[PDB]
Parts: sequence; structure tokens; C-alpha cells
Amino acid sequence: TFRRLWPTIAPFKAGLIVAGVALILNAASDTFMLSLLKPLLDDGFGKTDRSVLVWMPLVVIGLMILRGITSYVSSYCISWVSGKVVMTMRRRLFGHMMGMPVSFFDKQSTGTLLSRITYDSEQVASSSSGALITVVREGASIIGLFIMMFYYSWQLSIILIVLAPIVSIAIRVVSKRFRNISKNMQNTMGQVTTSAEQMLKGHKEVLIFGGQEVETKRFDKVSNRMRLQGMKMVSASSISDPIIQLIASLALAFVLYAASFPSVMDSLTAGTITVVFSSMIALMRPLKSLTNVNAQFQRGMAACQTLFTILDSEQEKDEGKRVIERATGDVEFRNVTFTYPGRDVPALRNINLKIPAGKTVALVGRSGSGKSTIASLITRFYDIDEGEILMDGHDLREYTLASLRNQVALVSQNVHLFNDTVANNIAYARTEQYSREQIEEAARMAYAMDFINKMDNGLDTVIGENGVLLSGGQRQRIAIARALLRDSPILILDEATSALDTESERAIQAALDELQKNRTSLVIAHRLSTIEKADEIVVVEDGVIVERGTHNDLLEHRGVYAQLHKMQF
Amino acid sequence: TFRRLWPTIAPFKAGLIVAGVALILNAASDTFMLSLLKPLLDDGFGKTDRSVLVWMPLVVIGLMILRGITSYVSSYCISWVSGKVVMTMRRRLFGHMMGMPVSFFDKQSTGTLLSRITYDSEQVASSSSGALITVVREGASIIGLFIMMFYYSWQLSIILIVLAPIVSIAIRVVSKRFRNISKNMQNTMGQVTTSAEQMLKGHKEVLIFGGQEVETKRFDKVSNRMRLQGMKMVSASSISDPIIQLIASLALAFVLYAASFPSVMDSLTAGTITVVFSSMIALMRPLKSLTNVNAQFQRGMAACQTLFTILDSEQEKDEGKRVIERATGDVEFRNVTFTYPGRDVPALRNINLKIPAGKTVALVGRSGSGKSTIASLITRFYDIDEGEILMDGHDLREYTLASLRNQVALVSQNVHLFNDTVANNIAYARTEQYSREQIEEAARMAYAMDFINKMDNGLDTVIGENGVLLSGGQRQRIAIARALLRDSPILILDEATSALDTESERAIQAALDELQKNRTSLVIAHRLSTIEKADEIVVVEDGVIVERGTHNDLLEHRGVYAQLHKMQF
Repeated sequence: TFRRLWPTIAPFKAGLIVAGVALILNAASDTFMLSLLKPLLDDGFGKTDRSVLVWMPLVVIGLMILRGITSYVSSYCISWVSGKVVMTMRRRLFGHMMGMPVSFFDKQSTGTLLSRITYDSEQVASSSSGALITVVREGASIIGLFIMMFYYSWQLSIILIVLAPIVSIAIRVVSKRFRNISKNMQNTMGQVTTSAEQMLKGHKEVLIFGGQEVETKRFDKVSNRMRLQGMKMVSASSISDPIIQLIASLALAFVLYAASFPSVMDSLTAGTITVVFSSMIALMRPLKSLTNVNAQFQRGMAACQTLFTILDSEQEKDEGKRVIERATGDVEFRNVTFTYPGRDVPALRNINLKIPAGKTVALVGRSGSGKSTIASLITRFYDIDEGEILMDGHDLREYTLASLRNQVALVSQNVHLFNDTVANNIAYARTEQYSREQIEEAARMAYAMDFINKMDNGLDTVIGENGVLLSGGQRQRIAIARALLRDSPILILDEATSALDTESERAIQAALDELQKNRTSLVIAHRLSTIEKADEIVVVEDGVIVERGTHNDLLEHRGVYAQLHKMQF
Repeated sequence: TFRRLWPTIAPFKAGLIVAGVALILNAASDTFMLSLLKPLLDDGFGKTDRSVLVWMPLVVIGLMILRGITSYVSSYCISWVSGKVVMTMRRRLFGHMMGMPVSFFDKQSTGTLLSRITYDSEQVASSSSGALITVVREGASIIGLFIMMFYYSWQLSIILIVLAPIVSIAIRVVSKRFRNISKNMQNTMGQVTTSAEQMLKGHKEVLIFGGQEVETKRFDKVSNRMRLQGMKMVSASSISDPIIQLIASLALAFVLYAASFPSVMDSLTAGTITVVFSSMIALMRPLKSLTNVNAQFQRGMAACQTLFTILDSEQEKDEGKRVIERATGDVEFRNVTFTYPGRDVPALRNINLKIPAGKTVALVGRSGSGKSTIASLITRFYDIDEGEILMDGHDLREYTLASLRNQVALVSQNVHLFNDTVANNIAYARTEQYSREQIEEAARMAYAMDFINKMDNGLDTVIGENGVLLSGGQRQRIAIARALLRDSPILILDEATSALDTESERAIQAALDELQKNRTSLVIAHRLSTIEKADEIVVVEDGVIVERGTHNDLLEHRGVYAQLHKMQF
């Protein structure tokens, strides 16, 4: 289409302008080179003993140096422009992405999203740059070649432009007719191939009926028909080439017949003919390329449109306007039915689960569904499909998103550690608020001080990718230390690390005890020790509150907790 | 370089010869055509007279007509050998394919077999033809242009052909160095892309901690480094072009200096330089084609090796010495444990089932495992992995295969209706053995006479694919007529349809009665009526002899016949 984007290009108008001149001169750096033929072939050889011939190599060297300089400067400046445009574009896109809700990150577009960030964006920038250079350099080449043509031949140029389009249309029509014939006969080829296919698949019958000889005979006939069809097809193509070659040669012969001696022509001869011919042969390239530019510009902006489909999709709406420094009130699900976006089946029915302050609630459903989403619900990553989760007398959707997300600290077994220094990761975007000594104290009370200790730079080492590549349990420890630093009232534990880590599983247990010593302690506790530690275990088989109460009572009445308990054994 | 084809390409050598001769001119045409340039640009346009100018178009037209006719004739004739080799290889493949055991049709090759027959054999022939047409045309052009050059310039030919290869090596070395730089820098840029991928992948933890600001900042940094890497990459890729262009232009400048500085040169005049330059400009292509010639040769001839592997493999083993007209004595597989080739699990376990003369036995199974292959065992489609199949006290493995195939007739809902006429299908490959009248008599006694009756040409109607396209039940009716005309003693019937076609199922039951009125009948049966009809229903669930006896007796002993009757209802 006609896009927009003129802002986000406006400041770098200077760099583009350089190409606008540089590329233009590039055309001259070729056109004059072509023009250099006329001084040579007319007056720079055996006709003259020695003259223009001795200096011409210097002229060619200088012209090619000019071409190289123009190419380099044009490439650098068109780069600069494209790089700046893509710079601003990627920064805006990623800024909107980070605010974009998890609904967009429904795992449907995870792979495509990095593509949009880098590959598709670079593709659009490069396509637009290619379009600009192909409409500037090649466009100016056309104009220069025509100007030189007229400056050299007064009448012959009109002959060439009168004859070239007629020749092109004749070649196109003959090629179209012969390609249509070729495909029409390719259909017969396919029919005979199907005959052979039906020949083969009957082997089961052929062998049992002992008719291999008649099969051989009819295959002889069918193969002969195949050979005849291939004959005719190859003949069609082999006559297609000579006809176009002949029409081109007839065009050239007509041109050379215009070299007759009326007053119209033949006063410009010798090298002039050579330069016009070479100019036309070279013009063959710009003319062919320019018509292709339409298929390029769209090929770029279409992607932009596609990219725009990703830029302004459903966005995160912080409709809530209530801010709380701390959430001392108990967490209470109330008649909350959750529908997972992109999934018709409701992952949760209405539930009135209440999480008292400073109490441990364990959601330990073995169903493997709904339980994970329950952890997200308190954080409002998704949206409450139905019902209300009330917080100190106020619904979650009523609260400001930033404050609520602050109220909750998330720790799991797949904590995606950020590529930064270890100290910063302890308080991301808040390390300015927290003192370094506070980070060290949190790490020590996090029962994970050793990992920083034996690390060479301690609280100054880059830790993420291209860092140290610590184990999953180490990520658990760093995340729990981060939580201790944040001291958020709301706590969610995945506990997914059901495996027993060597020398750290006990450390992890002690650290989780420190984490849950106070503050709300909703946990997804698969481990039996965490289950018994929980004050009010509320296990859900992804539908409803199937069982609830203390673990011993849950064992008393079988329900579903009995099977889960015996599975844990 | 195997060239086992040469015995199979000798009978057409003559045509190939006229391909080469006609191809040599297809090169010489250009050599003379470019030579025509010298008259044009030396004693042509410039001079007042048109002596060589008016005929110029006539010579071009005549010479290009010669070029076109040579191209057409040479390509058509090389395609003649190509076709008559591709077709003979195809025919040989098919001939040794019909004799191949069903093992080759293990479904290891179902559609790749058709690909071999047409696509791969074509590739063989077309690649060999291209090798010839590009090591004759192209080499002929090479030698022609070289001799033309050396004729026109005593020394310039050397001073140019000695620059061509040094220039080529310089271009290649600089290109390789810049490509290595480009790939290394692209690796760095990809590393930065992985950093950005980590950046975006952490959206969950980015949002929960309310730190999108620091995320945006570090994204600014990483993306700025991205843009620097992209700028450097584009700079390197672009500056690659000027260096090669400049080295080429420097070589050309040296070439021109070769005429300029010395006095031994400078007799070249004007046209001769254009002749030589165009000679090399064209020759740049034939050298590339010749370099690729051997690549194409060994790209295509390996297809011939594969084709020979298809050809040169064990034809269906015919290690049988016993011929019998009719096997009235009971065929029985005793202590036979069959293994489906390519399937480790035996589908048959040492079953000692005897098929009594005249009396009908039935094999019945839900999954069909083993049961389906029980019938196949009788025809020796597969081979005797264990045990012996003794018909009239004589082993099938001992019997000549053709006689055994005659002994047993296969009838099923799915039958390959040969792509021929109705009568020939009724007696495939033995229509000579069975006279025409008995064909329609057997159709009438088959109770499926109507279809032959109402057919367009009746008994002579083409019935194959790309033809009438009867239904599956109709094909089964044609098969029943097939077997009835054959009157074979052994009858294996799939009964896979187990469905009532309108007006055709009762007819099929009657035809089954007629076929099984006498003759041994091993029937894979699902119909309850067929089950009760069989004297001994030895139903096997792939275990072995799972259960046997009359349907009433099978009911008495529930075994598997209880669930079998459940399925029947």
C-alpha cells in the first residue's frame, strides 16, 4: 500500500539524501564509462598511432574508483537510514511487547515474535532500501543512457525504442503460446504416467494370475506412448528457443538495414553504432529491474502490515485504579470461573477458595490442569473470566496492575534468569531502591550465599546466558533470595522441583520455610512435607474444590487425595 | 563412471553422431557470427560504400537460421537417444519388477517406485544427454573462440588469457576472505539475537516484578549493538563489490595499456579488439559450463546405479520343481511360524491348519493380524519362514510358482481391475487359452452378468482406469467371474466388504455359493452366514489356533467366539 512511516524516517532524511546523490552519481560512474567507448573505438586504435589510447586506462581506473566510492558511500548511508529506522521500530515494538499481556504470549506466537523483532523487521528495512536503490540508481541509469544515446545518435535511438517493445511483445506472446502447449502436453504425460502407476499397483493380481508377459507387452506399448509424448514435448521446447532467437536476430538485421544511406542516417557511424548498441544492451538491465520494483515495495510493506498486525493487537488494560503499599488482607477466590483463552473447555469452575493471612494453603491437584493457572490468577496475568477475587475488600481487577504484581512474588523451578549481574537480578528494576548490603543480607538469609561466594566476582558477576549457566536449583535459590529481598506479602510456590537435589534440597526446604514463616503462603505443593506443612490443603482436580482440609483428614476420607497420597509414596 | 549403459546405448549411436555434428555447428555458428563483427566495425559502418554493410543483415539472418536449425535438429536427435534409453531402462525395470517378490513391494517402495520408473530414469537420460550436449557444444565453442582470437591477434590473445586466470584467482580469494568475515560477523549478530530472544522470553518475570523500564533500557543497549553489527555486516558485504569490480577494471586497464605502450602491438586496428573482447566475454560462460559438466555427469549417473540396484536384485525366487495341473489333494501349512518381513512380530505361530478338499474353512479375526497373511501364505507371495505348506503331500516351497498361482484364485472387495477390456480382464494374459464364448457364459453363471450386459460395448467394453470406473462391489463381481472362469481348485476370499450393496450383495452371495459349490475354500470371513457355512471355522486372533469348530460348537465354548458373535450382532 502507501504505508506511512514518514515519521521515524524524518530525522535521518540527511542520510537518505546522500544516497539520492551518491546513487545518482553511480549511474554516471557507469554511463560515462559506456560513453568512454565512443572516444576509443572511433579514434583510439590503429586509425591513430597513439593518443587517447595511452590516457584511457587512467580514465577507466578513475571512473571505477568513483564507482566504488559512490557504491560504498551509498551503501553506508542507506544502511545508516535503514538501521536507524529499524532501531526505532524494534525499540517501540519491544516496549509495547513488554506491556502486552500474557494472552498474546499464549505460546501461539512465541517463535514468530522474535522473527517479527529481528528477521521480519530487517526484511522490511532491506526491501524498502532495495526498492529505493532500484528506483534511484537504475532509474537514473535509464535517463543517463537515453541522454547519451540522443547526444550520439539523432535518429537511431527512435529506431531502437520503436523496435524493442515490438520485439518484447512478440517474444512474450510466442513464449506464452509455447508454454501453454508445453503444459497441455504435460497433461498427456501425466495421463500416461497414471497409466504406468495403475500398471504397477496391480502386481498383486499380476503375479497371482501369471500374466507377467501380457503386462510386459502392454507396458511396452505404454512406454512407447510415453516416449512419443516426451519426444513431442522436447521438440516443442527445442523449437521454442530458435523462434525467439530468430525474431531477435531479425530485429537486429532490421536495425542494421537502417544503416542504409538516406539523409536520415549513416552520417553517424564507426564508434557511434558501437556505443548505441552497448548502451542498449546495458539498458536491458535497468529496464528489467525497474518493472520488478513494484513486486518489491509491497513485498516490504506487506510485511510491515503483517508486523503491524502484531503491533496493535489486544493490549494489557490496567483499568484498575486502586493502589496499596501492602496486602495484609486475606486472599479470597469468590465464585470464579476461569476460561483459558484459546481453549473452549473452562479450566476452572466457580471456586470460593480463601487463603488466610499468614497461613499455608496447598493446591496439589494431580490432574495437572487448572492448578498452574490458579497461580497466575492471583497475579492477574490472565483475566477473570467470571467471578471476583477480592483483596482486602477490593477486587483484583479493581487494583492497579503494577501494585498487585508487586504484591506477589513468583518462584518456580524454571526461573528464567536475566542476563545481568547477579546482584541486580536480586532486585530487578528496584536495585536502585535496595542497598547492596541488603542484597547480601537477603542472599545470606536465603540459605544460598555459597553460590555467590564461590563465584569469582560475587555480587558483580554476569549470571544469565553467556554467563555462568547455573543449574535449575541454583535458579530456584536466586529466585527465592529475590523474593526475600522483595518481602512481598503474597507468595506462590510451584514446587515443581519434586526431584531431590544434592546438598541443596535441604537448603531449598529451609529457604522455603523462611519464605513462608509469615505472609500469605499459597503453594502448589507436590512434596508431602510441604503438604503436611500446609495449614489448609485444598486440592482441586481442575474442576472444583474436590477435597479440602488437613492432610490427615484428607487421608481419612478417600476422595481423590488417597490416590494422590499413594502415588507420592 | 560405470557406463554399463553403453551396450544399451549402442543401437542408437548413429543418431547420437548426427547430434554431435549438428551440435558442432551450433557452436561454430557463433564463432563465425562474432567473426562477422570484424568486417562490420573495421571496413563497414565507417566506409562510404555499403559493400559489407548491405549484406551484413543477410549474413546474420542466414547464419542465425543455420544456428536455429542446428539447435533444433541436434536437440531433437539427442532427445531421441535420451528417450530410447530412458524407455528401454524403464521397460527393463518394469519387467524385472513384475517378477520381483512381494517382498520388494514390502511398502518400503510404493510411490518412490513410480518416481524411479519416470523421474529417476529421466534424470539419468537427461543428465547424460546434457553432459554430451555441454561437452560437445560447449567445448566446440571454447575451441572455436580460442582459434578465432589467436587468428585475429598474434599476441593480444596471450596478454588477455594470462590475465583472465590471475584475475579469477584474485576475485575468488578476496571473495572468500570477505565471506569468512561476513559469516563470522553474522555469528556475532546471531549471538546478539539470542540475547534479544532471552530478553523477550522472560515476559512473565518481567511483568510480575514491574520492571519493564530496565527491560526497555537493556533492550535499547542490545538493539544498538544489533544495529552496529548490522551496519558493519552491510559495510563488509557492500565493500566486497568495489574491490572485485576495481580489480577487474585494473586488469582491463592493463589490457588496454598492452596495446598502448608497445609498438609490437598497435596493429590491432579497431574491430579486432571488439572481436577479442567479445570472444572472452562469451567464453566466460562455456568455461563455467565445462567445469560443471563432470558435476552433472556424476549427479546423474548415480541415478543409474540406483536403477541397476532396482534391476539387479533377487527376482522372485523360483526354487520350485513341481508342476501340477490341479491340486485336488489338501493344501495344509504345518508347523508354520511366519514372520512378516520387516516386522519382528510373527503374524503366524506354527499353525497346523488343514484345508480339507471341498469343505470350507474360515479364518476370522478383529484386528486382522495374521489372518490376512494366512491367505497370502498359500500363494507364496511371502515365503515360508518356518514349517511347510504341503498340498497333495507336496510342499508349496517345492512347487513351481506359476503352477501354484494357477492353483489358487484370489477374490476380494478390492481387486486391481487391469486397464483393459472386460473380457481380457476376465481372462488376464490367458484370453487365448479361454475362448470368447465361455467368458460371457462364466459371466452369466457368475450372476453378475448384468454389468457386462448393460456396458456400452458389452463384453468388449474398455473397463479400466481412465475408463468406466465401476464400484468396488462391481470389481468384486468381475473378480468372481475371473475365478469362476479360471475354475481353480483353491479359493481364497477376503470378505472384507462385510456390507450390503444395493442388489449386489445378494448376487455376490450367490456367486460365492457358485464358486464355493466345489473346490477348496479358505475364506477370510466376517459375515455370519459365511461363518456358519464353513465346515470348520478355525478363528485365529493372531495367537495361533485360538478357536475352531462349527459356529454352534464355537458358541458352546465361549472362548473368543462369544466376543466374536458380539461383533457379528
